[PDB]
Amino acid sequence: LPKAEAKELSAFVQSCVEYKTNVCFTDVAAYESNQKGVLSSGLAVLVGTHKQLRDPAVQRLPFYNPAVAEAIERVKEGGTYGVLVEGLANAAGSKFVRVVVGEVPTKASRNNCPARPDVVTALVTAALDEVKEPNTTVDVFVLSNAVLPIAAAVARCGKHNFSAKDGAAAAAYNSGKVSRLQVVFPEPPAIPPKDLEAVATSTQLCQRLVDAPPNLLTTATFTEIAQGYAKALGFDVDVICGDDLCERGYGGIYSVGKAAFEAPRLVTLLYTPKGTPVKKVSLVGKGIVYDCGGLALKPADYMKLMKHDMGGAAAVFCGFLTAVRLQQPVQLSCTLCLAENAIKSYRNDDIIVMKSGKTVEVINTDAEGRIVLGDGVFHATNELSFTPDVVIDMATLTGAQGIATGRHHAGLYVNEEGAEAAMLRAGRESGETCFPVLYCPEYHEPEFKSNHADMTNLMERRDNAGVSCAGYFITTHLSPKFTGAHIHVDLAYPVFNSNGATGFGPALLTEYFRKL
Amino acid sequence: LPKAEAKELSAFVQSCVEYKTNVCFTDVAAYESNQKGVLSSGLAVLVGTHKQLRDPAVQRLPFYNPAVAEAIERVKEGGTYGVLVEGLANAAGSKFVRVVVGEVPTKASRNNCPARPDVVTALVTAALDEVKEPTTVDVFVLSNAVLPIAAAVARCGKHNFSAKDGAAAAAYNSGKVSRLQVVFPEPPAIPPKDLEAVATSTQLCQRLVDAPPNLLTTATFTEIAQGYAKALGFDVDVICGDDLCERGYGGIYSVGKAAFEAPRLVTLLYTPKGTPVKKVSLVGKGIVYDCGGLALKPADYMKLMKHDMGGAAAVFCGFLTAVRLQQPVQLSCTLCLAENAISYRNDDIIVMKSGKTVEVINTDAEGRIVLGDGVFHATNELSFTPDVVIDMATLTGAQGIATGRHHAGLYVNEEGAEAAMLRAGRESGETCFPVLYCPEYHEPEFKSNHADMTNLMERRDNAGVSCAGYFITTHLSPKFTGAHIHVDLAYPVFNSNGATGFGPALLTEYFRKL
Amino acid sequence: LPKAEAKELSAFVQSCVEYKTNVCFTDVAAYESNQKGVLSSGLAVLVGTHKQLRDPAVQRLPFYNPAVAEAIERVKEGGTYGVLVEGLANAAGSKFVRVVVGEVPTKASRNNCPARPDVVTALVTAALDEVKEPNTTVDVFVLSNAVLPIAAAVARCGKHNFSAKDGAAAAAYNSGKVSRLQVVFPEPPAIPPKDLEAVATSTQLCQRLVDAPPNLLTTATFTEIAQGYAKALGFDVDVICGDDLCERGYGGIYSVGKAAFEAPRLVTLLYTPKGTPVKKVSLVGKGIVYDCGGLALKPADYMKLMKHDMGGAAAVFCGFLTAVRLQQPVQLSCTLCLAENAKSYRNDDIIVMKSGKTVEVINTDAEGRIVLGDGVFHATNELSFTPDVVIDMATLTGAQGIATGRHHAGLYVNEEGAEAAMLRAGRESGETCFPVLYCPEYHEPEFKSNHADMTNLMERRDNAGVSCAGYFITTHLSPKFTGAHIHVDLAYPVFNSNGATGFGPALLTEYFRKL
Amino acid sequence: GGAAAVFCGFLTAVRLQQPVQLSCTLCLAENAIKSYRNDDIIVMKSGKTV
Ligand SMILES: [Mn+2]
Ligand SMILES: [Mn+2]
Ligand SMILES: [Mn+2]
Ligand SMILES: [Mn+2]
Ligand SMILES: [Mn+2]
Ligand code: NA
Ligand code: NA
Repeated sequence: LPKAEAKELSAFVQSCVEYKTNVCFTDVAAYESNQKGVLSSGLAVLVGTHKQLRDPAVQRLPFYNPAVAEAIERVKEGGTYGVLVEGLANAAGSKFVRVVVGEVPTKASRNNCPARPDVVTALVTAALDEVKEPNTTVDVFVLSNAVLPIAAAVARCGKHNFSAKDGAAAAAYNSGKVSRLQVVFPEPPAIPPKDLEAVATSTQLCQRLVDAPPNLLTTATFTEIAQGYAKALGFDVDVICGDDLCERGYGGIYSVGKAAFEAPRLVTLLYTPKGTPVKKVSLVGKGIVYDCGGLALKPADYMKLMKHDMGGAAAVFCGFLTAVRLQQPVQLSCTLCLAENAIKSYRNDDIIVMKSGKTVEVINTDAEGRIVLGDGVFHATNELSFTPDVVIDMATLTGAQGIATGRHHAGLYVNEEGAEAAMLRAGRESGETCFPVLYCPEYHEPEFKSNHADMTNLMERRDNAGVSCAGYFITTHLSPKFTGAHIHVDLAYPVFNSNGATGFGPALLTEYFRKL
Repeated sequence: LPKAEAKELSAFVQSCVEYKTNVCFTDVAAYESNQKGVLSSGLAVLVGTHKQLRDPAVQRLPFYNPAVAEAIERVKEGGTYGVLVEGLANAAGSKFVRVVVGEVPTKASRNNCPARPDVVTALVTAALDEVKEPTTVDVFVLSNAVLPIAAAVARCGKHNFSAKDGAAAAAYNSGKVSRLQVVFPEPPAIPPKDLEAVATSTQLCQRLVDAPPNLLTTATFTEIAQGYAKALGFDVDVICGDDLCERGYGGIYSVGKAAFEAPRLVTLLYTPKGTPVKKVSLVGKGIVYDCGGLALKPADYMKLMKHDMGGAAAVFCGFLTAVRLQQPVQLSCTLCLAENAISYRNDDIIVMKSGKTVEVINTDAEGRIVLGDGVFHATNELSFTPDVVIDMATLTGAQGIATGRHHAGLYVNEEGAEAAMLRAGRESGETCFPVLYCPEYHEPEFKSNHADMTNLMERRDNAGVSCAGYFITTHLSPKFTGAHIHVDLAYPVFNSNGATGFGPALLTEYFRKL
Repeated sequence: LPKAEAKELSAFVQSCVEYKTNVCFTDVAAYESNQKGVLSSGLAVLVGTHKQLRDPAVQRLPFYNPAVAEAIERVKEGGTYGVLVEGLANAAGSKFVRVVVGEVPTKASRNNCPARPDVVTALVTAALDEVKEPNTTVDVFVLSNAVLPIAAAVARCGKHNFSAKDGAAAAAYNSGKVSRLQVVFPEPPAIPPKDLEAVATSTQLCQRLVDAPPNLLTTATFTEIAQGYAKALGFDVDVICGDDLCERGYGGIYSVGKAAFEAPRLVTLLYTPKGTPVKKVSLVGKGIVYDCGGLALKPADYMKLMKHDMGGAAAVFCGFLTAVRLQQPVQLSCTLCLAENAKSYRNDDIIVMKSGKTVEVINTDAEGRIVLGDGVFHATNELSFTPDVVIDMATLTGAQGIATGRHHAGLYVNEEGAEAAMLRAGRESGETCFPVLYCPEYHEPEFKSNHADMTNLMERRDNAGVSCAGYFITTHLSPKFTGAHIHVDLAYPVFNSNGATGFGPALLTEYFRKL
Repeated sequence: GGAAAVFCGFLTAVRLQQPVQLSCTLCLAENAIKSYRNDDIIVMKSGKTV
């Protein structure tokens, strides 16, 4: 590459490797003792349910006055209402302090998170529009004690840490428009503040990785980022790259990424805790650049979904980091299936020899993301120093996921009922919600029928459980060594919203591991 | 209107009202006692799993010989293998007796019926190709799952509805359909007469859905409903034409006001003897020439339009089975019947019976509009208030993408009622799978500038099956606070050979466990 | 026609005929002397530019305090910033009064209104979201003196008077969510408050007509509404209806509307002022129900645009009403081309237009310009006078949005003088326009037909789409007519995300004022 | 085009008095008014169903 590009990519790698969260955590009493009632800046936020906002505990808060009381009355459900308070002592020394009240709904269905962190994100995002200075800290008083989903929700909200606006490209694409946020819980949090910072950091790193454009986050830079963390946090990293993938039988990931300027890479990270592990889990993530397609939606729609194609790789990677930082008692592998699908007719009707030994007929070159997951899955369940009890693969795979489970619920295709319930619980507890997709291999297998290969890479009929079939394809490349629960997570839509990446995935994994 | 057309419709109405099944049920012991070794015809079918076929009880069957044993060893999983038995005694007097062996798979997921009735149907269909004189064919099933097998055999082979080879003159009744005698290993847990009733309702549903829209119209459906009401002795209420407008049913009225035949809200009522175990209301979509959406291409919806009566046919035949078996459930069945015929009505704001207003941003999606009126009717205008409201419809193309060709999508507000219906699907073979229930996220998709709601979700890729179901739930009566079960059966209602008769058996099995 | 629908339609007709604006107008000095520092309710709005908000006069306003001064400092350009004032006197008896400051940008191009009423509407729309009770009066303090565009802008904003939400259907689709608005100018207004009320009423009446669905605003009901205003305001009405259109030679409008349940109608309204008219002007409006189509956009796009296809007829109708109410010195006719169109049917038909020229119908979707052909000939050949200017307004093409955008109506006009006049009317009224290419030499060949005088649609869509649609209409002008013809394509400016904008009437009003 | 060609060919045979016994059947109908009559089964004059 040119010297200017190489310098830029190195700077971007460093910004991801050294990324630290803007969010910190505390509780009302500690805040009272540490900050002596003085607000951090000229902006404060109060978020809670209709009931919680009227609790007497609110009246004892430092910023409370009759004006704030009226704001609580005038605010709409799922909306904000801002009021000024003159002569309220703050660190910035502002003559006024803006207090914004946000009402969270209590309505929540049996498939959602009761604390409704989706609305908490929206409320705080709206409130941060009234931020004055870029160097200030905003106190976010939350009236809920669900520390994990709120930690993720606040990490998710506001201006994104990734930005190319207003000369931020000269500062390694670190946004200067992000405000520091201090979340203040009522009670001391059940999960320690430092652990919550780690969760918040992973949500925002995941967001950065998915927001980053494909000319910054490439197969090479992602690999370098993974290697950077391995050195810093002290975990093992293994990289099977380029022609070595072909030599060693990884025909799927090789075939998909062989046309690119940068070689395809199967990067596997290993974490083994001190003492006896509670479970042995393997993570596999789809991280294919310029790769998004299918038959369920129009071609123009898949170009919009291509924007967030690293969502799977980012989710498993950041979930892995949190496990290492929290020192969770789980033996963990994380395999990043990284390739750049460069240069429609090319590779069409190719027959590839997968690492599993099974042959795949490429009937559609747009659907070359489940192929790399096939190699990733076999590698995890066959080629590692341990055999996992559970395999979790995450990928922004199908447009059918949106039609099936929607914008907020990732699709779960899983072989065992118990594993499904566990992950569903983790979604409701974390706020990164999921919903099951049809598991029935008898009806999925015939859709991949091939005249000359063992299978095709795409279902014949699009209207026959679209999410499920993509999941099934991946399961056919599981190793016979594996006898445990396979969880396929299709997160094509939950990985983003109108403002960009959401950092969906890592907190779901963190909560899943806590209950193992 | 013409005499020739009017006479044809009357003959078709009689064929559906007087429909009798071609299937009967018995067991191996009762079979040997009544027939004493003589087979009913020159064709016999043996269907079972790999283990079941090698059971010692198989070699003690009338038709068994060394050739049949070789069939059991040569047959492939999910395939058939035929052999002749020379000089075998049979009532038809055939020189040979063809024995077709079919192997059923044992593999079945936690969302599928363990007996795999889908393959049973496929096996028996392939075996009936070698029929000589379309004669009663003996089908020996090695499974004891009587209810799903009853439905499985009822839907297999040649369909009773036909317009081939001069069948139009004989009220579209097929002469190619062979009689079938299913022989279970042991005496069935459900009476043979009850199994026959389930088979009949499956085939009547098949007949109604197979029937083209120029035979099964809004008028002929109601006449068929009135026929069974007179025969079986149950009440029937019909709100027809402009009476729907005056009485506030703007949804179903607006949809069918353009048609030659008027729209009809046909409510049937069945109350059993004594205390009913539950009060259940059925609501079915029966709109003629009405199929559309945004998830699939326009050409795809034209193919799905052929089976638009599936929702109405499913609830109607399930109601009939409950009356014939005398199931202890207070039952109502509202048929939302209309013909969407003749840009028209685009951006119309109609006042629904619930009082809520609907902006028609898409005229193709008007199936959920009539269901809204039917749902409010069942939950507000009946003499009783139901505990469970079940609506069934061939509603969305998104259903196929979500749950597939074999599983009806379930959008239901209570977890208990969902698990019940899912169990009913696995027990009966007419399988289902749940679709996301989350009204918080479905409501914003129907936002409207001038009306209370639109009739179609703004974004196509945000739980399409769920949203279409949510719309219907907004028109539930405030009086109702029980379980609502929306069943999207757009795809399971048909296959390559036509209608499946999906729905009735699922309801029956659901009613049996209440 | 069932009795339920008949009663519904009659109730809707009355609601349009008897419509009264929620807005009234006054000024600071008059407001003080009549209300004495007691606000009308618990919400007040302050809308002005950065400079205007920092004018010394702002400190002297009744609601001003250091919290409001801070709101002026923190608010963003084009945004709002709300603050509570405790114990401020107000007639609603609210313990706190909410003051919402909104900043209007000064940036305005040579083709836009300097007052930026587009933002004013948005600011006041945002401010009204924080309303507690709907049955109150909100004081709206504007720091601008451009009274006409502000009047139209404020009439435009907030909840629409038409609604079918929450039982509004039982009250003739009159919204119960609309708040009364008292606009308070700095100086006494150059245009009388009652005249501004009339302009506001027309904007909102136009909004109601376009918002109204096609099952309520039909060809019969619009006609009944026009008749109702004729009786009340005292102007003449002529209605050529049904088979009479065919017999009298109006083959265009007849062919388009003959298939429908309700018959097509050519409604013409005449207004003659007292004394010498400054100009004789004829208005023509497209009001075709279920009719929207073309080749420039996808079929799905035209279905969305179809919701506002009464915008042309509504614009001219309400522009006519304002002329009658303000008694503007302009002899005025207003021809409403009304019909219901309800793809293969009538394709390749050759219809004999009222002008005598034959039209081949190559595309059945584009028959809005056909009804305008008859309307334009009627106005220029069949009336008791001969107009000096002919103005036709229609939501005609999707190309209009591609050409001139969502905020500027496309102008196709033969004389540069009448073009410049209408452009000035747009910039002054705020209902902006922009010229589309006038060049008949290059538009004529696109309508070449084998057997008719012309086709109804251009052969090549990428050859000035807005212009060619306008050219088609000019071919059916009477040979008697030798004046200026102004074709206004307002396909997009007639609506926004919230619904109808009521675009059109205020442009006509301001156009007449400078004749 | 089809009905016109057959009709005008007939007229030429009648005017020229060509030595061919000729019948001319014009299948005339106005197709109004896409979903309408979709999946209908019709009994043709031949007795076969379509
Ligand atoms: Mn969203
Ligand atoms: Mn969004
Ligand atoms: Mn199938
Ligand atoms: Mn099939
Ligand atoms: Mn806009
Ligand atoms: Na300050
Ligand atoms: Na009761």
